[PDB]
Amino acid sequence: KGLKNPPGPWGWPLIGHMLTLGKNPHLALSRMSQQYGDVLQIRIGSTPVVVLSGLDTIRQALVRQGDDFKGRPDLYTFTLISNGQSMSFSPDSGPVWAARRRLAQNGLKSFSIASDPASSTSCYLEEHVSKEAEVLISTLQELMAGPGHFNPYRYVVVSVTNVICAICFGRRYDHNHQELLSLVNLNNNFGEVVGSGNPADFIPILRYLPNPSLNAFKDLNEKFYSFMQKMVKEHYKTFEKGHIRDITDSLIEHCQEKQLSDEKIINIVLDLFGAGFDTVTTAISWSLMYLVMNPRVQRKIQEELDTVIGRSRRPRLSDRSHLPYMEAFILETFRHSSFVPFTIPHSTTRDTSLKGFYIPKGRCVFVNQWQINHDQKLWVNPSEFLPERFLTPDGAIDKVLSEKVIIFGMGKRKCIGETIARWEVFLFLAILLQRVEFSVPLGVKVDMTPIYGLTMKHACCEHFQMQLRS
Ligand code: HEM
Ligand SMILES: CC(C)=CCC/C(C)=C/COc1c2ccoc2cc2oc(=O)ccc12
Repeated sequence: KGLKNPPGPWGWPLIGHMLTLGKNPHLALSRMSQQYGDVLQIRIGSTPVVVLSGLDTIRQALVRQGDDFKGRPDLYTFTLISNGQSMSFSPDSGPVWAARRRLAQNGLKSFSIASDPASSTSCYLEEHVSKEAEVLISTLQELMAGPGHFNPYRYVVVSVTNVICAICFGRRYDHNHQELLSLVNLNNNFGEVVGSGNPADFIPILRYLPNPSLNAFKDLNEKFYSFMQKMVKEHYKTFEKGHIRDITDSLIEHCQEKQLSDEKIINIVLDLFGAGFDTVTTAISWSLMYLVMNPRVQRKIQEELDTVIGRSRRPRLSDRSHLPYMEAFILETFRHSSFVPFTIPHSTTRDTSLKGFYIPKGRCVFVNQWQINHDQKLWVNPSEFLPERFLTPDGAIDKVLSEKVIIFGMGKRKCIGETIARWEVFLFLAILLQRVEFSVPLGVKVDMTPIYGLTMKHACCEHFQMQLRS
């Protein structure tokens, strides 16, 4: 009716609610939204923060009022990413950002969904995922002959990285390549530092005290930026104007057809490479954890594969639409884990209101996806892993209910690799489960508790076993 300020609990005058958030902000703020509602206010240090919950309220802000909520706060941790010029994390939300986003979407679309000039049956993504799925199966058979057990993340992260690495740099790597493992599987705390609520972003003194976490984050980005440099120079040395091989070339080509510094056009590939390998690897890793902890669910997926395709040919993307129980499992992996509990923090571009509450310009905003995916109002038993909740009586996907699983964001800042992620996750699982069975013996600890971060990881598990099927 009128205009109010967003409600919220009392906080300490110097540190605010930093202690209320604790180690699991997504859980603390979910309980908090049950009491104060979909639009609430807190403080981290002296910085106010508005936290958005509820499915309709978040759609109202990110979509219907999207231009008001399309900004990024000028946090310190973001200034360390891509030399302070990250497309996704810098405070630039004007036309320069929109142009870079438009370069990334077309680069992805051109080298993921487009038809491969070599094969006629499949596209780029399906070709790459098929190759790595085979190498992944062979690599796991070797481990079953030796130690008899393995850590799936150790080898999934390479297979997933080779896919995005072929789309970006036209290269793949061996599962024991020392350079790669040092890059994608050596002290990778990117998600832990960038996760919404990092005290270093709101308590300035923590940035200058002995901080091993922040030191690892600085080294990690310097290492990734050097890798970008190496791959761009190697591409320039062998660049052919009429033969665009990957996304790096389509960006070099755009630097010649030349607002956008050379650096801001090139480092876009790094945002795609870093996001492509980290989030899909975590998604496939979480999927494997659920398959092992819910053998009932693993066999029902295999039964559908045998019925709809059989073991006479490998699965294909065209079969995704006809495997509803596979989609129900992927949707419930996203929903139950919500391994992306918050979007990247947002920021208001101008004074605005939301559900009658005033939010001034420059206000930092958290978007709680975990709250949606676990809302008691929307789901029956939110804490249980039940893929059947997305299935109709006739065995089809309930389109209305699947669209209430929020993990890719909304509006102007939504994920640009959503389709790639959904096709890549589907194919890897379809090819593997058709041929192998994953399991873990009784009596071994398997900690399913998520570890907070931008992308929530699980405790590593060395007790995975894989067996061929009958
Ligand atoms: C299961 C896999 C993935 C999930 C759950 C996921 C989720 C998200 C989320 C929550 C956001 C932020 C939304 C917001 O800030 O409002 C985002 C943004 C983004 N995603 Fe994804 N993502 C996934 C995979 C990928 C892949 C495969 C790519 C590229 C190949 C990618 C590229 C990006 C980029 C570049 C952004 C930044 C958008 C911007 O800053 O404007 N992501 N993603
Ligand atoms: C997960 C959600 C919701 C959104 C992510 C979107 C983007 C753009 C992530 C950028 O990802 C990375 C970058 C970017 C420059 O440098 C990087 C270095 C990295 O190193 C790592 O270990 C893991 C990732 C990583």
